[PDB]
Amino acid sequence: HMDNYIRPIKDLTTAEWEEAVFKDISPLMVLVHNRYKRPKENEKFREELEKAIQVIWNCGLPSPRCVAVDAVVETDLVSALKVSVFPEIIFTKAGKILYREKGIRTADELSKIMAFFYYGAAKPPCLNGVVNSQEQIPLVDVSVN
Repeated sequence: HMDNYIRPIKDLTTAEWEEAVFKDISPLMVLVHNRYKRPKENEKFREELEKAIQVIWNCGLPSPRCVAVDAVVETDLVSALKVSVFPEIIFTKAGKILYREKGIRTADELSKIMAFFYYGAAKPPCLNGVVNSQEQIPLVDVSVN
């Protein structure tokens, strides 16, 4: 009721990464994409991810925060997450990692996943048989000369 619309996928940076989580306890998803690694899939992900956010809006709840980080540019961040597959949707909450989605997923199948770790929504089949693990979020050393 207080809110209905939510800012679309924004480009996050290491400089605003710490605050993106530490300062922003709210639910946010980190989409680590790579311009060199899987240049095509990179679009397939954002395509579904974007829609996934809209799907929730209809559900009647304020979707989480969507953010994408460049793996080719933000090498520090990536190294911190220890990600190997790209792109990658690391579902984080309260400055802590919950689950890491590695593979193409539909806006719906995704919405349920994130919503399951946020709004305790239903759990999809693709996720039902996945490997998840909780782990604090690595704080990257940022310098502001």
